[PDB]
Amino acid sequence: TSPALRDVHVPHAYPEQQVDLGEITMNYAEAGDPDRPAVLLIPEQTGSWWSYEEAMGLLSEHFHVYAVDLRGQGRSSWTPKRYSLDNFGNDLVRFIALVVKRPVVVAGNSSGGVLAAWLSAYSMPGQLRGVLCEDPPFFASELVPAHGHSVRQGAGPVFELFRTYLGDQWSVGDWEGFCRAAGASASPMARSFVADGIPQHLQEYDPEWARVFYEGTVGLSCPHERMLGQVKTPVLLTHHMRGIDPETGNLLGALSDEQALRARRLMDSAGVTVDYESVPDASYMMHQSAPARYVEIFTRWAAAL
Amino acid sequence: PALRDVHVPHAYPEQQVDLGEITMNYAEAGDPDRPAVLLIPEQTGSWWSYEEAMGLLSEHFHVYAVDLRGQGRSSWTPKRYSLDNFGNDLVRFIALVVKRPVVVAGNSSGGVLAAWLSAYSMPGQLRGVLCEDPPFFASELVPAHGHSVRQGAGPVFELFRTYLGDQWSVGDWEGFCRAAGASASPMARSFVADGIPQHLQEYDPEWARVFYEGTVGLSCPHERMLGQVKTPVLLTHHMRGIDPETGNLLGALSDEQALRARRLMDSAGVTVDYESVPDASYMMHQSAPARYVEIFTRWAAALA
Amino acid sequence: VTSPALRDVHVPHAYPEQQVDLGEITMNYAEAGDPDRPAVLLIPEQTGSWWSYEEAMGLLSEHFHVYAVDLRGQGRSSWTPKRYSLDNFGNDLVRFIALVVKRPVVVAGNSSGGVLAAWLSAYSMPGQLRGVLCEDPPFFASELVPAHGHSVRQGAGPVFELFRTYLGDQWSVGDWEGFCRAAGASASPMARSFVADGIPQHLQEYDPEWARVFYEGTVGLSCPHERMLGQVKTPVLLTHHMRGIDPETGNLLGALSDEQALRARRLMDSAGVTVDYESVPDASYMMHQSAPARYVEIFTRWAAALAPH
Amino acid sequence: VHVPHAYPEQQVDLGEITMNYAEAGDPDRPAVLLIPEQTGSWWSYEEAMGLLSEHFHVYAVDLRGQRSSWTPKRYSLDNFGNDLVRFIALVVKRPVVVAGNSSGGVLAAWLSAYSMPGQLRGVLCEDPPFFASELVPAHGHSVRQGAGPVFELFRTYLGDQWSVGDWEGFCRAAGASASPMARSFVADGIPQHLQEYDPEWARVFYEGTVGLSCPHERMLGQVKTPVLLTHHMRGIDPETGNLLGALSDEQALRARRLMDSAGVTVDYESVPDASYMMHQSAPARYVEIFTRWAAALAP
Ligand SMILES: C[C@@H](O)CCCC(=O)CCC/C=C/c1cc(O)cc(O)c1C(=O)O
Ligand SMILES: C[C@@H](O)CCCC(=O)CCC/C=C/c1cc(O)cc(O)c1C(=O)O
Ligand SMILES: C[C@@H](O)CCCC(=O)CCC/C=C/c1cc(O)cc(O)c1C(=O)O
Ligand SMILES: C[C@@H](O)CCCC(=O)CCC/C=C/c1cc(O)cc(O)c1C(=O)O
Repeated sequence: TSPALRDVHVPHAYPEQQVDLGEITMNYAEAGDPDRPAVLLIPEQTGSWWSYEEAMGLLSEHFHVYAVDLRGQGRSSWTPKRYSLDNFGNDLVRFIALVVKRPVVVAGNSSGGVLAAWLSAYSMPGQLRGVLCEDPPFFASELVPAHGHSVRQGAGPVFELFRTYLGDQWSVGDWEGFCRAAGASASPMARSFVADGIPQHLQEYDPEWARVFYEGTVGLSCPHERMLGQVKTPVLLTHHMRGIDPETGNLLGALSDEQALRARRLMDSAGVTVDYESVPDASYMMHQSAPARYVEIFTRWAAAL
Repeated sequence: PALRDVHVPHAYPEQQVDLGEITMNYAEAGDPDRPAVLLIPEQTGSWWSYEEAMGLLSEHFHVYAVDLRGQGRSSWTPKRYSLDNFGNDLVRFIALVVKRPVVVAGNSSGGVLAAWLSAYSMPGQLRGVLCEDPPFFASELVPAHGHSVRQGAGPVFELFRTYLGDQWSVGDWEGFCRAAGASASPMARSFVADGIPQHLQEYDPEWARVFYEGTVGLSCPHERMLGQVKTPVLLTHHMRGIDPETGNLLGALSDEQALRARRLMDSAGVTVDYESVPDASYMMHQSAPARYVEIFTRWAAALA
Repeated sequence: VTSPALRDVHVPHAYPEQQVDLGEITMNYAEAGDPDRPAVLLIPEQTGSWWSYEEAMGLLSEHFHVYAVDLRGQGRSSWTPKRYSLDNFGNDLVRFIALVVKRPVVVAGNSSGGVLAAWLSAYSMPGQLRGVLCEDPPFFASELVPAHGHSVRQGAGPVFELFRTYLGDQWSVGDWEGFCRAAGASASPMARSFVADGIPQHLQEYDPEWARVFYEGTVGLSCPHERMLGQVKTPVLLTHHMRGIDPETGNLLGALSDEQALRARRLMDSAGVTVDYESVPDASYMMHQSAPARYVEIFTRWAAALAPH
Repeated sequence: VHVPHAYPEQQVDLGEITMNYAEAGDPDRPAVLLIPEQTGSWWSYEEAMGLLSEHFHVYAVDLRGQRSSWTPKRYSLDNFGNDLVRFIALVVKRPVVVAGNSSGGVLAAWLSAYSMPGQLRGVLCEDPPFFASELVPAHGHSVRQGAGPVFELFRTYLGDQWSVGDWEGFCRAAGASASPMARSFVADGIPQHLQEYDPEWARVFYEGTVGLSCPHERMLGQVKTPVLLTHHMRGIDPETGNLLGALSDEQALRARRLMDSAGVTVDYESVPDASYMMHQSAPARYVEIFTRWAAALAP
C-alpha cells in the first residue's frame, strides 16, 4: 500500500464525478432525483465523500444529494502549502455555483461542520437554505480559541503523530513508527488507529491536513468567533459524545459543553434560528455509525426551514 | 477615518454589490458591448486611484474599478485580510457583476492579486492579466527569492501598524509623521504631511499589519501561485534599486525577483510579456495615465 | 505622553537603589537586612518594580538578607528591545545571584515573577537555590498554547492587547487617552482597573514590549511550562489567591485555575521535590503589597521548614 | 553511539544540562574555548586541539543537543549562549579566547555581546552565518535561501531526537536536492557526528524559533570584545539564486558595520578557497590564523 502514489481507491455504490473549480479538481458523487431539494455533504477530516455512502441512499428518497472530496482528500487535488479554511470554503462555494446551481442545505461532520458554518456566514448570497453542523469542533480545532480547550488539548495529539510519521503527501509514510507512537499515546483517539493495515479512508488522506491544524495555520485568517457571529442561515448544531480525560485533562469528543454554549450564543446574536440536538451517546461520525438516526434528525430539521 | 464618514464624490457614480461576507463598492465606465476590464488598486488605494485611466480606457473597454475589502466603501473585515480572501472576493465580483470574461490589471498588491486570479480564478473567468509593478516575493515575509518585506516596504507597514492601527483604532497621525520623518525608508518619509491623504483616510491599516506580520500570504506562497498562472501575463517593472545606507530594496521588486517570477510563470506555460520602465513611479496608471493605457491597450489588443 | 518613553520618571523610595552590570544589561535593585542572615530574592509581578515589595522588605529584613530586583524592561534596569523571553529574564537572575548575592537564596516571585521563580528552581546553576515561593503564578494561563486549561488570550491577554496597541514598545505610542477609552469598553476587570488616577508610577517604569511578547506567545516559546515544572529541583510553595470564571466571557479571573494548579503540582511532584500548596481565595494577586503581614507570615512559616530537619 | 577519541572526556553539571567536553594543554597558559559547527561534537576540533595545546589551555565542548544533554523544546541561541556562560564560570574560571565555527561562531559573537562582564578577551567567528541563519534577517539571504533546504530534510526524515530515523528517505531526498550541502550528506551509513546530533536543532533553525528573541543585528551591534571574522567559500547558485557558504559578502559588510558601531576592533580575513570547517580540513592553516590574531590581544 502506497498512499503517496494515490493509487489506493476502491469501488463505491455511486459513480464518481469530477469538476474543475479552477485551482483544483474536486471529486464528488451524486444521488437522488434532480427535481428534489439539493443537499451538500462535507466529510470529516480524513473522510472522503463515501463517508456518507449509506446515508446518501436514505437521503436520496427526499433530496438531490451531493457528497464531495475536499482538496487534500479522496480523488480531489492535493495542494501543498494551500490548506486553509478559506480555501476549503471557497472551493465549496464554487462547487455550489458550478455544479449544484441552486440553493442547498449543507451538512458537514466535524471539520466539515466547521466548513458548513463557514458557508452559512461566508458563501455567496442565497447559495444556502440552512446548515447542519454534525459534532463540529468549534474553538476546539483552533490553536488559539476564544473559548475553552485548544486543539493541542483535543485532537492535536493525533495530528502531531500524523505530521511526524505520515508527513505531507505521505512523504514519510512510516506506518510502523506511527503505530508504535500511537499505542503509547495518552490520547484514546490516537491509540484507536493502531492496526496492521492502513484504514482505507486514511489511505486517501493528505496528512498536511494534520500539520495545518496542529500548527494553527489552517484557520489563522478565519477565527471561529467572527465566523459564528456572522452566520446568515438557520443552523442545526448536533453535539455527540464529549468528556474530559482525568489522566490528562484533555477534551474527549469534538467540543465541550462550554464551547457549544458560546458558539450558540454567537450564532444567536447573528439573528438566525439555531437548533441544538444533544446526542451524548453517539460517536462523532453518526452519519456513518448510525445512518438512519442521522437521517432522521436531518430530515426533521430540514422540513421546517 | 475610524468612523468611515470621510468619503467624497468622484467623476463616476459608485455602485455596491453584496458578495456574501462583504459589500464591494465599485465604479463603472464605458460601453457594455466592449471587452470587460477589471482594475485592482494598490494598497491604500481606492477604486478612484484609476479615475483618469478609466476615462481613457472607456473608449475601448467596459471598465470596472473596485474597492477591495478594508478600503474605500467596501466592508472592513477585522482578522480576515488574506490574499485568498481578497482573491475570492474578486472571483465573486466577476461572477456576479461582470458576468463575462475579463482582462485584469492590478497595481502592486493589486498586481499580486491579478496573478492570483490568473492561477486561481474559476475556469474561463480571465483572458489575461497586467501586473503593474507587482511586489512578487518582496511583499512576503519569507520569500523563496530575494528581499523580504522587512527589507522593502516593511518599514512603512510597521509605522502604519503602530501609529494608525487596526481600523484606525490608534489614529496618531502626529506620531506617525514624527516617526516617518526619521525613517531610513524614503517611501516612509514621503507620507509626512499636515493632513491625512484622502485615499489613506479610506484605508484599514490592518492591511499593513498582515503584510508586516507575514499572515496575509501564509497559505498562499508566491512561488506556487506564479507557477500555476493560466492566462497571458504582462509584467511591468518600474523604478527599483538598492539603498546604500541600508541595503534595502527601493521599488516593488528587484531584478532578481522579477527574473525568478518570470521563470515560474513561463514554466506554467503561459506567455509572459515583460515591460521594464525604470523611470516610472510605482503607480504609473496615476502618474502617467496615457503611457499606462498605451501599454495596456497595445497588449490587450493582441489577446485571443 | 512622552515621559515614559524618555525613561525620566523614576522617584525615591524607602531604600537606596544599587546597580550591577550583568553583561547585556544593568540590573537595578534594593537591599535590606543583615548579610549574616539567609538570603532572599524577590521578583516582582509584570509592570511591577522592585519597590512593589517595599513594605514586605521591611518585615522580612528582620530575619533575612533581602534583595528585590527590577527585571529587564522594568524600573531602572535596561530596556532591551526584541530580547524579552523567559530564558533571558531567568538567566539575568542567575547572573544576579552569581555576581551580587554570592550565596544560596530563597526566591519568591509574584505572578510572572513566580513563573520565573519556578524557572530558577529548574534551570538555575547548581546549588544557587534552597527553595522557591511562587505567589499566585500564571502557570499555563500566561502561555499562548498551554498544555492545560485557559490560555493567556482567555486571561490577562485582553490587558496585554491594550498595552501593546495603545502604549507600545518602549512607550513609543503613549496614547493613554486611547488606552482608557478602549479599557473602559473591555470585559476584563483588570483592564478597567488601570484607568483611574492617571498612569500609575509602576506602569510608567514598564516597557510595554513585555505585554507584546506575552500576548504574541513569543516570551515562552522556547520554554514550555510543562517541561519547566517537571524539572524543578528545589522545594516549591505555590500560593493560590483569588480565581474564578467570568460568566459573560468564560475567561479566567485571577492567575490560574484550580485545574491548572492541580496539573502544575502533579508535574512538580513527579520531579521529586517537596511541593506545598496554600489556597488563599480571598486575597488579591499581589498579597505581598495588599496584605504584607499575611504574605510575610506565609513566607516565613514555609522558609523555616526549609531548614534541614 | 559514542566512541573513544584522542582526549579524555569530562562532564560538568550546568544546572539544566550536563555538558561534555575535552581539555588539553598546560593549565597555566591562556584559556581557549572551541565551539563546533551545527551537527559537530567537540572532537570536530581534535586535530586543531593538538596544535593549539602547545601554547594554550584548550577546551572543546559539546553543546546541548549534541554527550551533552538533549533538551526537547529548549533549543535557542540564548539557551546555547547561557550554557557557555555557565561553562566559563564553572569550569574555565578565567578569561577566555573563544573560537566558533558557523553556528558556533554565531554563538561566539553572542558571547562577545552577552556574556558576563570580562569573561572574554576576544572571539574568532569562523565562517559565521550572520543573517543567513535567520528566518527574517535584517540583511540579505534568509535561512530558507541558504542552509534551510538541509534543515528541512533533517526535520522531516530524521525528526526531533531521531524519532523518525528514516535515514533512507533522507538520503533519497538529499541526493535529489538542488542544495550541494544536502547532497553531500548521502551515505549508506550515518556519519558518527550526525549520530550524536539532535535534529530538533534543524527544526528550530528552519522554523525561525532558535533566534526569535535574539535578532542578529542587535547582537552584532552590542559586541564588547575584539572580533576576528573569517569568511570562507561563498557564492550564488545560478539555478536557484540561493546562497552557497555561510554568509554573503553583503551580509559580511553589514555585520562588520554593526560591530564597528558597537565600538570594538574588528578584523576580517577572506579565505574564499577554504571549506567552512577549516579547523578540520586545514588545521595548520586555521591554527596559524588563530595564533597570530590571539597573540595581538592584550595579555
Ligand atoms: C484524525 C481525526 O480523526 C482526529 C479527530 C477525530 C477525533 O478526535 C474524535 C472526536 C471528534 C473530533 C473531531 C475533529 C477535531 C478537530 O480538532 C479537527 C477535526 O478535523 C476533527 C474532525 O474529525 O474532523
Ligand atoms: C504605499 C505603501 O503603503 C505601500 C508600499 C509602497 C512602496 O513601497 C512603493 C514601492 C512599490 C511597492 C509597493 C508595495 C510593496 C509591498 O510589499 C506591498 C504592497 O501592497 C505594495 C503596494 O504598494 O501595494
Ligand atoms: C497587571 C497586568 O499587566 C497583567 C494582568 C494581571 C492580572 O490579570 C491579575 C490577575 C493575576 C494574573 C497575573 C498575570 C497573568 C499573566 O498571564 C501574566 C502575568 O505577567 C501576570 C502577572 O501579573 O505577572
Ligand atoms: C546541517 C549543516 O550542514 C549546516 C549546513 C552547512 C553549510 O551549509 C556549509 C557551511 C555554510 C553554512 C553553515 C550554517 C548555516 C546555517 O544557516 C546554520 C548553521 O548552523 C550552519 C552551520 O554549519 O553551523
